[PDB]
Amino acid sequence: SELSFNYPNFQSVEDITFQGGASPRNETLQLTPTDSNGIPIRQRAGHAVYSQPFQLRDTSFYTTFTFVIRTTSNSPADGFAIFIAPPDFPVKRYGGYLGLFEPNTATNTSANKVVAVEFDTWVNTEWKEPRYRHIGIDVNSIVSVRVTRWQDKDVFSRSIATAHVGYDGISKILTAFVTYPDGGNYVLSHVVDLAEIFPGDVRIGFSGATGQYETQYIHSWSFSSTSTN
Amino acid sequence: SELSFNYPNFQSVEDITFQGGASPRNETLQLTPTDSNGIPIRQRAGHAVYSQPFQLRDTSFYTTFTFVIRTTSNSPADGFAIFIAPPDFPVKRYGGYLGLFEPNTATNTSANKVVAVEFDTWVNTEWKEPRYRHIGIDVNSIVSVRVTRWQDKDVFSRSIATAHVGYDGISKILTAFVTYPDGGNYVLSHVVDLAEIFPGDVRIGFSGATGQYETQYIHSWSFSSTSTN
Ligand SMILES: CC(=O)N[C@@H]1[C@@H](O)[C@@H](O)[C@@H](CO)O[C@@H]1O
Ligand SMILES: CC(=O)N[C@@H]1[C@@H](O)[C@@H](O)[C@@H](CO)O[C@H]1O
Ligand SMILES: [Ca+2]
Ligand SMILES: [Ca+2]
Ligand SMILES: [Ca+2]
Ligand SMILES: [Ca+2]
Repeated sequence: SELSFNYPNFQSVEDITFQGGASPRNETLQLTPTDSNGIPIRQRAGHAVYSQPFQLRDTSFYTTFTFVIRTTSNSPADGFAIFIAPPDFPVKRYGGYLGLFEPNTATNTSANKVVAVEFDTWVNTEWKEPRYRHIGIDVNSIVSVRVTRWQDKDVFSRSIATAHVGYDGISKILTAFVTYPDGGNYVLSHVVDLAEIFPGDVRIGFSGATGQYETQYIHSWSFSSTSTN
Repeated sequence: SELSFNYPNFQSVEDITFQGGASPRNETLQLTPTDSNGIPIRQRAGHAVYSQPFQLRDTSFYTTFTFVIRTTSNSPADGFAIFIAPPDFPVKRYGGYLGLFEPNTATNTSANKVVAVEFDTWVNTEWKEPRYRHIGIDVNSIVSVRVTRWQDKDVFSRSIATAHVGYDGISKILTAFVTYPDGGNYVLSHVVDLAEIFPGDVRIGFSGATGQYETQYIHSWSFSSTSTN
């Protein structure tokens, strides 16, 4: 279906739903909470989602957002993701599950209905993933289907970074481009039929989780979808 | 192989190779020439290409540029493309061939070695293309393999638009995202093994052609390529 929205900053959160530990702070979406001294709270997850559902049948889409990861140590955890899921999709487990999965079913593709691009600051040995920080595409599992190294220089830059995520509904390809100013650029593409996974309604949004020594902030976000008929 | 470059504008055109009717103008790359009255010169093609060749084996890349199409009537032609080809690729035919193909072989995939994302302002009936203006991915042929409608409101906007083109060397997928400020967004992705098409060196750059009543300008451009080992 056709849907467009645009938040050049989050001085407005008019259409945004906040769940779990996520909140509007400093004209951004703050995905996980901080205490009254500004310290990241461990073992929390939160979602900030566009409130209105849409459909993916015969649809392409483009979305872009800017974000900052603020770390207070060289061992931050756990990262955040942009995700698509059904509209009743709740905030799930904190830690390495990134608020997107339940421990009992995290790697079971038949038990999950969620597609995400993840920015993973913490190397987990509880399931298969790279030995370094990484950006990944996730289809129904915490074990990414396509993954690439995320350079520490970019991770710790404190820069406002940009992501572009698009879906070509004809070729059934999900793509992410991630860029840092005067820094690294990242490209991941993966063939996945989103309409098959999601034959009804979906909502798009962000999920972050701790972990430790890390807060994740979205600073802007826009989106457009169009019919491929 | 690994190559990066960055032109925040074209105050300098050092390491750009120009051919045909393309030249440096007012801190831009002007793809096709204008006459002493400022009027687009009909039936001209030009290339502006980065000078340093690179290799595609086990390589991913990201490129972005901004551009303007200047039309002087409601019947502009022909458009421009970003393209990859061997480094001795010459300027080819003007008009709907976009500077990229010769008439006798333009639709014969075995007779060409060029891949492009094209911005096509002129619907040609001399071969198969859509009945409206369109953005396309071309693989060895002027008949695009993937095409999407390009809205006339964007075409004629006179805005500074942005393109992002990426290649995922693991999945072998070329993707374009094109964006207009308060305008349309476009997404195309296609599977193509660029290292198989181009076993040796290649350059990346632009090709524009007239046509009539149109000049194409590139205002900024950056590129990075990284190994997939
Ligand atoms: C499985 C799991 O969530 N593991 C988490 C890991 O993701 C990270 O948050 C870590 C920081 O001390 O704490 C746990 O080990
Ligand atoms: C095959 C070919 O190039 N056809 C051109 C067309 O692309 C456009 O330039 C037009 C402008 O009037 O003239 C036609 O002759
Ligand atoms: Ca991961
Ligand atoms: Ca992890
Ligand atoms: Ca065309
Ligand atoms: Ca044409």
